[PDB]
Amino acid sequence: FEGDLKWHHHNITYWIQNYSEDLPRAVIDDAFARAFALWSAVTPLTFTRVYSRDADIVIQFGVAEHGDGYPFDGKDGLLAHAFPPGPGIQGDAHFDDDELWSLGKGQGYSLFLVAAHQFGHALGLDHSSVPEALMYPMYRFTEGPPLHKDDVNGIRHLY
Ligand SMILES: O=C1NC(=O)C(c2ccc(Oc3ccccc3)cc2)(N2CCN(c3ncccn3)CC2)C(=O)N1
Ligand SMILES: [Ca+2]
Ligand SMILES: [Ca+2]
Ligand SMILES: [Ca+2]
Ligand SMILES: [Ca+2]
Ligand SMILES: [Ca+2]
Ligand SMILES: [Cl-]
Ligand SMILES: [Cl-]
Ligand SMILES: [Cl-]
Ligand SMILES: [Zn+2]
Ligand SMILES: [Zn+2]
Repeated sequence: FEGDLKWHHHNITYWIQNYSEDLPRAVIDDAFARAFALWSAVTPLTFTRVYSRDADIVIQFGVAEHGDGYPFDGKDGLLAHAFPPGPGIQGDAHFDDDELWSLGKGQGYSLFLVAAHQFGHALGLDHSSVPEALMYPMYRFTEGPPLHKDDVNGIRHLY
């Protein structure tokens, strides 16, 4: 799921197609909004929620096979995936609803942190080799600003 294209515009739009049964819709909406805010905080990018399939980043929760040729694997393992910039499915973010979605310390996975990571992918970032960076391919909950200098350097290099 690695690509070589970046968005040719900075006013990015996203559409929350559906939701997970683990969290209230208001909490989900807010987690996604806060995740995007992390990236717009260090770049000239903006993220506007829309209600149309024409959004750049379409967000959906799915289980096992869900359309694209990359079905989820149930509890744990693959948590989600996002397609790099481009038209159509490109740029979209899919979350495995077989996971226990939560926030903060505790069991389950933070939808906030995972979304922030997935949106990094949706923006064209690849994985980071820095263990403490958000783009590091390993889920670990920790307090503190999600973006590491490496993440900031990486996203600014693109936008
Ligand atoms: O697009 C991706 N990219 C990933 O690296 C992914 C994942 C998604 C989001 C993550 O959030 C995160 C990243 C850094 C710090 C805190 C939280 C961490 C890991 N990991 C999850 C763990 N996954 C893995 N798990 C078990 C066996 C093999 N691989 C590798 C991919 C993922 O689910 N989707
Ligand atoms: Ca900004
Ligand atoms: Ca798209
Ligand atoms: Ca899974
Ligand atoms: Ca779930
Ligand atoms: Ca949790
Ligand atoms: Cl729904
Ligand atoms: Cl926040
Ligand atoms: Cl959190
Ligand atoms: Zn998918
Ligand atoms: Zn990743």
